[PDB]
Amino acid sequence: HMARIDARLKEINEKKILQANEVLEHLTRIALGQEKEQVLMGIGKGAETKTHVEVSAKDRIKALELLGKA
Amino acid sequence: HMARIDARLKEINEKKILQANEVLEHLTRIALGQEKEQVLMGIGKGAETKTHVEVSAKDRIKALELLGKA
Amino acid sequence: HMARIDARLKEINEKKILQANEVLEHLTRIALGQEKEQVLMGIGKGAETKTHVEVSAKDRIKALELLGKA
Amino acid sequence: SHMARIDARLKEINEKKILQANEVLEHLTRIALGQEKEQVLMGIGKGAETKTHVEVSAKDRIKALELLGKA
Amino acid sequence: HMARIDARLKEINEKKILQANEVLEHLTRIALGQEKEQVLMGIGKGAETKTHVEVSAKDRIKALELLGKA
Amino acid sequence: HMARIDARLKEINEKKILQANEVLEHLTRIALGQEKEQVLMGIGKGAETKTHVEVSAKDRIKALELLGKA
Amino acid sequence: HMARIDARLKEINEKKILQANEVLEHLTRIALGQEKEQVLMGIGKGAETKTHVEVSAKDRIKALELLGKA
Amino acid sequence: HMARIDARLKEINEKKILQANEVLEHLTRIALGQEKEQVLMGIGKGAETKTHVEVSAKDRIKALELLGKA
Amino acid sequence: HMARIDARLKEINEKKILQANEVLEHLTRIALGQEKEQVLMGIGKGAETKTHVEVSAKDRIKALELLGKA
Amino acid sequence: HMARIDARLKEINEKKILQANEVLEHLTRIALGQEKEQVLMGIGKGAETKTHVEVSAKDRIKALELLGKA
Repeated sequence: HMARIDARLKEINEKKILQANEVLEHLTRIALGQEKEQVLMGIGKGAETKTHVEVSAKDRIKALELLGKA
Repeated sequence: HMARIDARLKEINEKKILQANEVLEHLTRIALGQEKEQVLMGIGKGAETKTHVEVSAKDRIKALELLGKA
Repeated sequence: HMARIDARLKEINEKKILQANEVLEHLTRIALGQEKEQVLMGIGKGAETKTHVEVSAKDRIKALELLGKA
Repeated sequence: SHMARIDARLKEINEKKILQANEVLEHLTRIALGQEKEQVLMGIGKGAETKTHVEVSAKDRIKALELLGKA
Repeated sequence: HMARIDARLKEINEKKILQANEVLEHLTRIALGQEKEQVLMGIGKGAETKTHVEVSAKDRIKALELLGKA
Repeated sequence: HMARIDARLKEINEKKILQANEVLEHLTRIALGQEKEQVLMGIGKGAETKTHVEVSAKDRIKALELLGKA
Repeated sequence: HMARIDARLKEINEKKILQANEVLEHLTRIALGQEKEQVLMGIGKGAETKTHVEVSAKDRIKALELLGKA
Repeated sequence: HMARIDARLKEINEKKILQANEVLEHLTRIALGQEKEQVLMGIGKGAETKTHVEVSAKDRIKALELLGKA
Repeated sequence: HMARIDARLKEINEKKILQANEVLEHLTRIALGQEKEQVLMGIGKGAETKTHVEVSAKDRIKALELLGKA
Repeated sequence: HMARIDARLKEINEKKILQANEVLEHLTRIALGQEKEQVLMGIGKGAETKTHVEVSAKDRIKALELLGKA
């Protein structure tokens, strides 16, 4: 199991650590279909380019499962 | 073991956190075949375009499993 | 584990949440071979089109496993 | 993390069909005995494909057998 | 876990339900290398045909593992 | 877990069921590199033919793991 | 289970060992969409080049899951 | 779990069953990089031939893990 | 579970065995994005060459998970 | 679980069985980036050749995990 760090210590950490409520906010954005991911897309003859697509249903369902357990 | 956050705290959170009942609404839309996902589709010679398809049966069945356990 | 929501609360929810019996009806349709999924099919030279095919045996067997446990 | 169990009397009077335990095992048995088919895409040349039916694979028959062996 | 149904009830069922001994007979045929599966085989230029091949080693070893546990 | 059947009942079964010792004999043949599996091999331009190859190391190691636990 | 080393011993170690709070800072950067990974991208006719793409949604969701458990 | 058969019965079995110590000898040969597996190798234009390659690092590491647990 | 060898015996072993703290140092290098792996990269028409790429995000996240657990 | 064989019996075995300390030495070589594996590399038009590449990061991380648990 992951080491649990006091939420007061996460808050005063100079570099950002997400709190429990912020984890759920980010999972919520994914679950609501508001996020994108960068993937490689073919443009002809083996060549590819970077593009952004909506987060897949399998990843939204994983986010929903985690939200349902929280 | 996701941290469990009080539903009253989710409600007063400035940014949206999905509540338990809203998780089940979203899983229900998926299970009923009402949702789409964005995928890459070939259009010739290796080139692809973004398009929307129905959520696959494997993902609907995962939604149904989660609804059956809730 | 998924939060369990009272079936009375699912019923009065404004937006649809599937009840336990409705989960089993949808799994049953899959298991009986009555459902389809949308997939990409090649039509020549890398081009593809959307089409509907029967739900695969692996997904029917997963539906049957869930019905056997419910 | 277990499926809600519904009384078999309630399944029977449900308006829409819910498979009973014995009917689940009948459908797994058909698969296990090699009597079922699935629809797949088959190449017909140069990237073109067509829909066709093939026998259920051995991996899926073995999964049906495993489930029948546990029931 | 799968519901267990009385073997007397399986026997009187009009449609065939495999009994525990019959499951082990079918696994045994697979394990002994007596079974085939239908697969798609290339015949040139992306065209395919249906053919029968022996059940793979990975599937025989799964059958053997199950027989070893039964 | 798989239902474990009395070795006297396996013996009286009309059709053959592998006994515990016969399972370990077949696993041993695989582990010792004595078995083959049928696979599809390319012969040019997308065409394929059936041929026999030695059982892979991953499958031999699985056989060895099972023998080590028996 | 991984051997647990005293955080005082990690601190005086000559070579860097990440402390608990630093693990969470790195997971947070991933979860917030601030990190990249190096992958191979096609540039034509089977040739490829190295490029940087955003960390995928599946890996962000794993970082979020771990942060939710810490 | 696999049925455990008396090592005296393995020994008097007409056909060979590997004993515990022989399982570890075979795993050891794999771990030490002394074994090969047969694979299909391309020789041009989709044609392939059978050849032998060293057992992969993933399979050696699995052998090492099993030896470490025995 | 892996056989546990006394850390004093690991230290006097003629050939190197990594101690717990050294395992964590190496996981840390990975997690901090300091390591590379050798992969095959296409250079045209099916030919490939060996090159070094950064360790992927999935492997960094595994390192971070292990560090977070101990 | 693998049968546990007395280290005194491994030592007097005529054929080599790796002892616990020798398992850890081999895992250590892998973890330190000192080992190679044989793979197939394309040389043009579908033809391939055998070559040696560094063990991948995923396999190093598995070796490090195992060393961390020993």
